[PDB]
Amino acid sequence: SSSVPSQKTYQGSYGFRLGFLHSGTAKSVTCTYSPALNKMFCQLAKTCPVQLWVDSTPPPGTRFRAMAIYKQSQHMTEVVRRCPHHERCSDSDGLAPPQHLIRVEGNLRVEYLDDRNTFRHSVVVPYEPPEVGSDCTTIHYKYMCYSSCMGGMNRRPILTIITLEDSSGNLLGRNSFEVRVCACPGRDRRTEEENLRK
Ligand SMILES: [Zn+2]
Repeated sequence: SSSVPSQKTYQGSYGFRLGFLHSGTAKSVTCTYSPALNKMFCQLAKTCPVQLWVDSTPPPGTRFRAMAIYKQSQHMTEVVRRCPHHERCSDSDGLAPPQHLIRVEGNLRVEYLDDRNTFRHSVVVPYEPPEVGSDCTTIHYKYMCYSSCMGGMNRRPILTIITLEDSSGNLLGRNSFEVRVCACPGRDRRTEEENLRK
């Protein structure tokens, strides 16, 4: 009955792990992952390719669910949404509800959810065995507000929780990374990593 999703990492019996493309901190980068911070820095409405690995083949009807929650304990109970300004700007792809922060592009079987008890949003894609050539699943997520959007995230850090789930939504595995949606991911990531050392 807790409406706050757990965030504990749990690679599960199928060996569910996340992978991230290797990027640098060039000021023009649209998406960059810091392994030190386990934190994704990206621009607004720009694609972030996240790798989903499973060591053992999961049961049929398995899915990957992505959901954002506030990282700070004091804001955890608060549903992460898009700010009102962006909600009404009419930029849906005709499938993503305008309030949803996290979208998926490049997947034919995306579904968007507004939980009927928790009011939390998520976006789901099916698991499918990787191709002859391919080794993992790559989903291209997009974040549709800045971290700093007033009436929205309000400068609050968020986590993206990706769970491996059966079709009914039972937990098979869980992984997470921090996300900052900002205008200059490259600089911001260099900045946060530098504060790490010095
Ligand atoms: Zn916004």
